[PDB]
Amino acid sequence: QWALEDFEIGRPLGKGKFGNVYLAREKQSKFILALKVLFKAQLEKAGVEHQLRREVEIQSHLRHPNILRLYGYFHDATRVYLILEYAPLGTVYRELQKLSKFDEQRTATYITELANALSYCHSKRVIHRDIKPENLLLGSAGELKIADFGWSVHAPSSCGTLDYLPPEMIEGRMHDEKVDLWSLGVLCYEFLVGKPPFEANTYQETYKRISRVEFTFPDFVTEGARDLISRLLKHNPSQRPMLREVLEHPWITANSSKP
Ligand SMILES: Nc1ncnc2c1ncn2[C@@H]1O[C@H](COP(=O)(O)OP(=O)(O)OP(=O)(O)O)[C@@H](O)[C@H]1O
Ligand SMILES: O=C(O)c1cc(-c2cccc(Br)c2)nc2c(F)cccc12
Repeated sequence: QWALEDFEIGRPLGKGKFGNVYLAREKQSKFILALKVLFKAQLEKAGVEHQLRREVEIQSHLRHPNILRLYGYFHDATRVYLILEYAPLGTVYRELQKLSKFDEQRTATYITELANALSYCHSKRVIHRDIKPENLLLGSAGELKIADFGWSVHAPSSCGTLDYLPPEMIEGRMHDEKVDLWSLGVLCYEFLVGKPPFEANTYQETYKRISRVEFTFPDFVTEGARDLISRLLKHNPSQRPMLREVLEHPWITANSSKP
């Protein structure tokens, strides 16, 4: 109930792992959307339909102002197309490259929007597992929008850089919704410092650093922030807080700018 000839394709938006996202317009409605294209050949040669069908199921059923809408799907000869909500202000990844690092206000606000969207996901027993600045998009009012549900799955459960992954995931162990709170602390740190707390020149060093929880705050990180990052970056996934605790944290409530 969809076809490529219903869309007027435009400019590339970003590059994915299995194909590019293009700015596009539905001819009949003049609707602006993003078309994520994936090549059947590459997903095959990797064996990830798997997730692609999981991404589509999970994403089409989520309705939240801080989660990216998936309007549909369709396919052809060698391509698989996803019709997504277009995020006009790009990624949190590009904004951090421009600004180098974010102020406590911008960070707390993004951490608030993340927690909201995450509560919603966890309330449907859905774990994102791929929370990275390359997957955090910005809508026309600068609001965060969680995207890329390729690696998401239902809680509990058992490719790229290891930076945002909790020790239980890197160690192949069993994992639940607490995985998304480790990511939230890695993001909070990265937003303030400009780099993730466990970055290394090798996948190998990063693994040691994550498993040991080897992180140090530079001087400009306030006690308020130090507290929450240390609270979320706990090796024991039971020792991590709930999103309700995050949303109510003094540093969060004090610096977050509510709507
Ligand atoms: N709706 C959108 N609006 C604007 N830019 C987008 C949109 N969707 C994706 N992008 C850009 O395109 C790139 C690819 O996005 P995405 O993460 O969905 O692909 P991917 O990483 O291949 O997903 P997966 O993790 O399932 O492989 C991102 O860097 C993002 O900046
Ligand atoms: O064997 C195929 O034709 C094939 C189909 C699809 C597909 C169909 C409907 C919805 C979605 Br999401 C995907 N995907 C493929 C793929 F990812 C790789 C190789 C073949 C297919």
